[PDB]
Amino acid sequence: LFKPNYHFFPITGWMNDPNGLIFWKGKYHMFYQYNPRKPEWGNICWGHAVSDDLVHWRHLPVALYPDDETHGVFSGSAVEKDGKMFLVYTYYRDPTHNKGEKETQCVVMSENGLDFVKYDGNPVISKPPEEGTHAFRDPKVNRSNGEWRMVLGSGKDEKIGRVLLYTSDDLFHWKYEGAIFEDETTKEIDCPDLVRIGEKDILIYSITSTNSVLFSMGELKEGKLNVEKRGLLDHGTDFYAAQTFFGTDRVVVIGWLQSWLRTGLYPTKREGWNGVMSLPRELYVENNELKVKPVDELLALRKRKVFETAKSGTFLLDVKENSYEIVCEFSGEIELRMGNESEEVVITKSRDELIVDTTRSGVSGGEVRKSTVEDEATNRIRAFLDSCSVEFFFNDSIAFSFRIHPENVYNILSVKSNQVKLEVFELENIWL
Ligand SMILES: OC[C@H]1O[C@H](OC[C@H]2O[C@H](O[C@]3(CO)O[C@H](CO)[C@@H](O)[C@@H]3O)[C@H](O)[C@@H](O)[C@@H]2O)[C@H](O)[C@@H](O)[C@H]1O
Repeated sequence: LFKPNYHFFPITGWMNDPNGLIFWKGKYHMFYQYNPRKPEWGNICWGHAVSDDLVHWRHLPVALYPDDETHGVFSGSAVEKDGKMFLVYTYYRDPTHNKGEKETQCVVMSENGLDFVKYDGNPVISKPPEEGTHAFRDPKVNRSNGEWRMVLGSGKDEKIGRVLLYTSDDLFHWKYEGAIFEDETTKEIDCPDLVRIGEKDILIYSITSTNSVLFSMGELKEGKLNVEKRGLLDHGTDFYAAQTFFGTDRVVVIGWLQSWLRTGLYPTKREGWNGVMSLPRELYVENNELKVKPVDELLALRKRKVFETAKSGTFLLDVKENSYEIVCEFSGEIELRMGNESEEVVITKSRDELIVDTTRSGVSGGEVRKSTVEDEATNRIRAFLDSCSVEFFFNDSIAFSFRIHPENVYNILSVKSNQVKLEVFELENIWL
């Protein structure tokens, strides 16, 4: 029932954060937090997959293992140096009765993308820079002004979450440059990512207590991110631990398509697996605003046009599974429902608000989420339905991602608006 047709998910066991995202030697590499042993978190390794086109994933052998039963290979990033692939990651030691957990930052190298060797000088960063630092992890490394820069997530005095910055000329010797950013609404920050998009420094980061990916855009000046604008990267319930790819022109982000808060509510563990990755999105700046849209490569998934209409109504779709894309252009207000006789997801544009309701979606129920949006002459929704998810994209500007678990095919579509142009495309199964 719930195995995705065109999203990445593990062949068995548990998966969370996307790691080591890199375009290397002509192919997109994606690693991930992985426990093959069972559909729950534990004994974490880095799984590995590859695609030519950000869509057609193929599983590779597990890339990184912990050395023993009391450690984990926590999240991190990937870069290219001297033609070789380097992975930079947090190595985690379990707490014991006398000791708290210990986190260090380490480096691994690969000349072929298949075999990975450990740097002899590990750990590359052996301890936190200040006292009272906890959750010291998730190194995201990029190039800036002739130098390597690393951002790390952290928490200070069990009170305020901060992003720490280190620099390096060679990827092995790092210098602490202070806390560039803090968010007082959380005790810790996960999975930071500092990118540059058109004259602007953008800090992407995750907060575990609301399970949200936020951003702060502005200018790094004198060791501090001067924030001009703030927001969410995604407005739904299931988008977490976002990371962007190294080595591409566009900024391309993938997130974990799941929530820590709602993990115990989901049914895939019965099938022997847990965890799904989001579709990739391009992040870009237009009119001094950060915008999110689906990557262009997703168009290749479109097989045959199952349905189309230029008027409102309720329609039976000729689809045999939950694997399709709704493309909908409209003016004014809209109500779009997708579902069957027992289940539905509803998205409504009511005045200056976009609202999504997955409470009736399937066997994990759901929630209601909303965002205020700018009016346009013509609006556009793209909705990607797969076996256990729906991702909505609006005006190439914002995204809402939700995990849903329908017991049956969503073969009924209802639209109510003026000036509607709606199409449905079957989406290809990438596996078989
Ligand atoms: O306090 C120990 C903690 O261990 C487990 O969770 C670890 C960690 O997982 C999450 O952080 C990320 C982001 O999703 O996931 C990887 C680990 O796989 C981290 O590198 C990265 O920061 C959560 O978001 C954190 O709050 C959490 O500490 C276990 O699952 C917890 O119950 C707890 O025992």
